[PDB]
Amino acid sequence: GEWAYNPATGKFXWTE
Repeated sequence: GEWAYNPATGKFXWTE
């Protein structure tokens, strides 16, 4: 629950 970013897809998500 931190709002992480995945620079391989360009989308935000969690650490789940």
